[PDB]
Amino acid sequence: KVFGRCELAAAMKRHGLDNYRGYSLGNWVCAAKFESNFNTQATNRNTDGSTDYGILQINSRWWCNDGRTPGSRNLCNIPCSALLSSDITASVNCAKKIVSDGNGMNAWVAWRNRCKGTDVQAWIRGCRL
Ligand SMILES: [Cl-]
Ligand SMILES: [Cl-]
Ligand SMILES: [Cl-]
Ligand SMILES: [Cl-]
Ligand SMILES: [Cl-]
Ligand SMILES: [Cl-]
Ligand SMILES: [Cl-]
Ligand code: NA
Repeated sequence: KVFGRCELAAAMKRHGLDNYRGYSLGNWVCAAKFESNFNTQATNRNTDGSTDYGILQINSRWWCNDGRTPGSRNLCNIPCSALLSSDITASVNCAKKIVSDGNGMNAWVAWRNRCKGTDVQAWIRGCRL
């Protein structure tokens, strides 16, 4: 599924990401835009041989099992394929664990390089939330 911007904002808010660990909703939408272009089916291989899955590009090195990432963990206890669903529940629940892990949203390279320090409220401008 390719979400609309405000559609995704609404879904993320419903799932309690608005100000989760202090990150306003615009941060999450911005991260999703640059990670996946709001596409739940996005997959991208990393240099280390791991793969990033779904709307928030969650990595198989640490977070989900994809059966082909040697020496990896599965700390969200989920098959990576579940992160590609049109239902973002699994992605959001796993993201909550990631952002709580010590480094905040800096775990998302694209957030650090493209969203941090910017006017992230722009990403929810015009949305009925
Ligand atoms: Cl957009
Ligand atoms: Cl915001
Ligand atoms: Cl594996
Ligand atoms: Cl393969
Ligand atoms: Cl594990
Ligand atoms: Cl959803
Ligand atoms: Cl933080
Ligand atoms: Na893994």
